[PDB]
Amino acid sequence: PVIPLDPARRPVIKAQVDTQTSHPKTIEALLDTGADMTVIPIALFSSNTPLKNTSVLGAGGQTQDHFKLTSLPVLIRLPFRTTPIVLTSCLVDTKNNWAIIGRDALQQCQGVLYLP
Amino acid sequence: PVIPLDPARRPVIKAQVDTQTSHPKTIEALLDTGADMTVIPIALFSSNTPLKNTSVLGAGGQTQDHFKLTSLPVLIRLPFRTTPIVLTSCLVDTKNNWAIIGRDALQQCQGVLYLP
Ligand SMILES: C[C@@H](NC(=O)[C@H]1N(C(=O)[C@@H](O)[C@H](Cc2ccccc2)NC(=O)[C@@H](NC(=O)[C@@H](N)c2ccccc2)C(C)(C)C)CSC1(C)C)C(C)(C)C
Repeated sequence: PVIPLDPARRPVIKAQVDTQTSHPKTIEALLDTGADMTVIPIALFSSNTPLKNTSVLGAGGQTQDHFKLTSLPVLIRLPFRTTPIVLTSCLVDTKNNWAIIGRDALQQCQGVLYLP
Repeated sequence: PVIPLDPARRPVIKAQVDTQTSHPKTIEALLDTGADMTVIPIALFSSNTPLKNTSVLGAGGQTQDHFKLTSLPVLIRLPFRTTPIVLTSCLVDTKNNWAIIGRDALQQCQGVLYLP
């Protein structure tokens, strides 16, 4: 669909995420064209699960430990397209539990920004 | 225009930003559906001008001192549309120079995300 843009209202989507380490789960994710890589909560993963360390730059400054990287690809299912996004690797937010669809995912479902 | 989304190419636009505190300047800015509010680098303001302290939460955590809020509206002209975006207030990057066009601005362009 066409998603209008409003400063008062985060553009969100219901995404079903399969981390491949426990059953798939629905999350509300922020559609974010300024994110290089998708971010998913640690709450999706299991207490076991190897995850790599990774340095991440945001508006809040630089961080060594808030975000980790996935060991295995993450499958994402959007409500419309029957065919999953498969991200080879993506970020895992261990501090807050943010959910951010980034351009890695948006490219794979051929998302565009349209400015009239 | 139609701006494709690709994790290796940040989506940018040349924007002419009038702080109303010195000569307008054209800068390169990121198009960012994840940003509530536009960010303009402090370099586009006079050393004289009053700015308001603000706290900002972003991927890197919380920051009291890195961003300031403007005192005068900011006028932004995009290369295609003749009428300026007018933002009552927007964020100022007091450090590392970020130029981020957020949903405040994108709403005024009739900006949208399309996902087929
Ligand atoms: C209140 C701020 N809001 C936000 O920052 C919102 N976000 C956004 O607006 C995002 O599009 C953010 C834009 C950004 C990138 C680099 C420095 C500064 C800002 N992108 C990132 O933080 C992403 N970081 C990156 O993509 C990183 N590789 C990068 C380094 C240098 C220049 C561009 C990108 C990611 C950690 C989410 C993957 C993600 S978190 C958020 C609260 C939803 C503000 C200051 C941008 C309005």
